[PDB]
Amino acid sequence: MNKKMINGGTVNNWICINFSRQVQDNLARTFCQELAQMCYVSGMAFNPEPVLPPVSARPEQVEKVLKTRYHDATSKLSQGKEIDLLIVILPDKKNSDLYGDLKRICETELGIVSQCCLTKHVFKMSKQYMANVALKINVKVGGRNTVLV
Repeated sequence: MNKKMINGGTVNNWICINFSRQVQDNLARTFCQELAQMCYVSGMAFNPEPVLPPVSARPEQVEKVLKTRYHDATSKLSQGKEIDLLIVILPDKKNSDLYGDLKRICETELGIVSQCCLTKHVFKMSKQYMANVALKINVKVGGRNTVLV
């Protein structure tokens, strides 16, 4: 069977950064909209709109794009409010260094939860995939999912 959300986390404030040259900005927007919708119907509080529009960046510029986009989003919010989630679109082929850098920067420098999604899955946007990503986001932000065993 499928896991379900018992307790849904809250994603009030989120942003997206794209690192794939196969993905145009409006596709990143659509993907995030569909993901937000799936998180919501699965049981989360999830803002349908991001703090800032999605941006595309070169993998080489990972530290600069992350820090700049984080500062711009948190400055826009003010009030000591935090970014609850960064959605990252990754290229299909060797994301190794990029992925490691992303997680290091988000975990240890920015202190933000990130969820990475591969390009091929972004194009397909299958219900199964979106539901699976939603379950992952939920537990990362402090929600609770069922177990099957």
